[PDB]
Amino acid sequence: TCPFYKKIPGTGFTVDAFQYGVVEGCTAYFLTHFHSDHYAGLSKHFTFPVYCSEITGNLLKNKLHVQEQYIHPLPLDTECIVNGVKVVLLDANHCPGAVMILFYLPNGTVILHTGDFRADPSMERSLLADQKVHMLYLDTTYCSPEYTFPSQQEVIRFAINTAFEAVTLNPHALVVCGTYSIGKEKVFLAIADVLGSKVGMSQEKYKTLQCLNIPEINSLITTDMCSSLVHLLPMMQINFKGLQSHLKKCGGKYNQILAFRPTGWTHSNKFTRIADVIPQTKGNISIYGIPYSEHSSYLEMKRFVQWLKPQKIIPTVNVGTWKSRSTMEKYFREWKLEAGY
Ligand code: NI
Repeated sequence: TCPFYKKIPGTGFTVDAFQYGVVEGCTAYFLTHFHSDHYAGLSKHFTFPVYCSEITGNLLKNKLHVQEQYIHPLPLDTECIVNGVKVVLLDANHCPGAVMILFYLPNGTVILHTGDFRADPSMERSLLADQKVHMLYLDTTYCSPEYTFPSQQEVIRFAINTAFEAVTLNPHALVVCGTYSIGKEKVFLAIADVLGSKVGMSQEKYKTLQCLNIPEINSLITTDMCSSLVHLLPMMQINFKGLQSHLKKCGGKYNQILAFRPTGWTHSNKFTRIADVIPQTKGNISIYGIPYSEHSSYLEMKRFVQWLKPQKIIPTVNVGTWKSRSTMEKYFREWKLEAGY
């Protein structure tokens, strides 16, 4: 049955709640982004109204075959009326098409649901600046002070410099990047741009990327693997066995692989700077784990919440254990006492 933290009080609405069958009293299902833990349950047989971004709606129609008549895409940064309630979609700084949702309830309560997000000071100047928020449904994925990670810009600088150096030393090296969902496209696109190559990939992955409104995409991606020296593979194939096998398939065009796994956080973060990251190597294969996150660090999350000053916080992640819940509630209280709200 649907958990309370997916239900918006005072409305007929749910958020990211497609795996529970017909939710009692739900008149409109919102979807914040196209990640499987959130869309799980949608298909061509879904016949209730789904409200989402334009990019999310392209993915629903083309990948899951949801019928057009039930997809209701909304423009960002625009006040819209849904079943008599004003809503606004805001950029979540997560993956392409990902949104946060502002609900303006009929009684005067204002609720922000962040979906999945990577908090940024740029958010302090959207439509959030303009009114008070009473309740915050918060992405608490990395809600503990051990979770530090560098900026996305520092991580992409490291990746570009590492790839450009390796291929300039050896023009017969192949670069491989792992993927299993949308998100993190900058990693493989930035590396292909520095190398003067397109990114090669499966037809299924090319189809997914063509749903994303990324400018000049026909210019950066391809299904012709033979013409590309940057290849995208499933994340599960980014290991020495999977990569050895891939290199066999390239028919002696290449004699070395440099591969990237963009993880979120890993405990090499608590000790090591980005500058200092080293690969795992076996023979002619090297694998870099790079801390490219599309979720808030602890300090980013803290700053956003101390800026917004909500009256009540409802965590949406890590809610399944009493130790996690108690930990998070203790940090929320600290933040409120330190800031004075
Ligand atoms: Ni997500």
